[PDB]
Amino acid sequence: IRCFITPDITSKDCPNGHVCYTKTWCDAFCSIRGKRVDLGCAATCPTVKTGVDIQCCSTDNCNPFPT
Amino acid sequence: IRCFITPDITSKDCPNGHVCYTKTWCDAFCSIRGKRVDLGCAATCPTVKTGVDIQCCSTDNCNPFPT
Repeated sequence: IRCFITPDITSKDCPNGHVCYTKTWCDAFCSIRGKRVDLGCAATCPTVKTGVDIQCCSTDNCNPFPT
Repeated sequence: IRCFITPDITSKDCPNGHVCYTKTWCDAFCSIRGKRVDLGCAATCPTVKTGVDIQCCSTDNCNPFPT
């Protein structure tokens, strides 16, 4: 069977990477639910789409899900 | 560098699977944000932890993120 999967958030080695990042943006219900979150890794801090904020950092696992 | 990753929700072939599932449960702010969602695949509809509801279905991609 083929299904949609929501894989668990986990920590991964990005051998070519030098920063971790946290992208945040507002969806339809941002007022009550808060900003959406995307966590990743990259060689350099990536440029983002319109309406997206990004925070980059340079220690392992420096991008936990925001509290 | 090692970082936390939120992988994109996508559709995947589970060759040994016969159902797709949608697990839902309430976190701290379930009143305003709605239930949390976990999407996956399994051979049979899995038994779930306390406070978790599960919906299983048997067509490909029958488990989209709830609207």
